[PDB]
Amino acid sequence: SNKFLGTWKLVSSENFDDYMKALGVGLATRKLGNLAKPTVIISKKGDVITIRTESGFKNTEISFKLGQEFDETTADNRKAKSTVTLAAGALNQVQKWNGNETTIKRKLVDGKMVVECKMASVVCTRIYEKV
Ligand SMILES: CCCCCCCCCCCC[N+](C)(C)[O-]
Repeated sequence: SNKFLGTWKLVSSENFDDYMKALGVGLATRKLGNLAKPTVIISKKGDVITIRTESGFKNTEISFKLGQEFDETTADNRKAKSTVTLAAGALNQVQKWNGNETTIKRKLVDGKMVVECKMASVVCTRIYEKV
């Protein structure tokens, strides 16, 4: 949805270390991931949505159509397959690798994007402010 377009800067994080832990990210990569303060730029060209994530330590970018699975190499270097869908103020991603699955749900809240990330029992919340 065009609702999500813009540039969003991280202003808060809760439980990200434990989230990366649960995904099997190693200590040394985790230390960088916890110092990152990323910017997420969401753009759209026709029906192809691009989410670019920029930081001092790693940049990533995915382009996709809603509801169509796509291959992805993640920031921590998992070779994954993901699908993004749209439901009423939320863009929801399921990301799979091996027999494993994690969810990343981006929800809009008055000028902010609240992102809930879940891997088994671990819940992480990252808040971005439109800028
Ligand atoms: C050669 C560069 C290696 C250093 C990469 C540092 C970035 C680690 C960020 C981990 C992010 C975890 N993830 C994908 C779930 O968001």
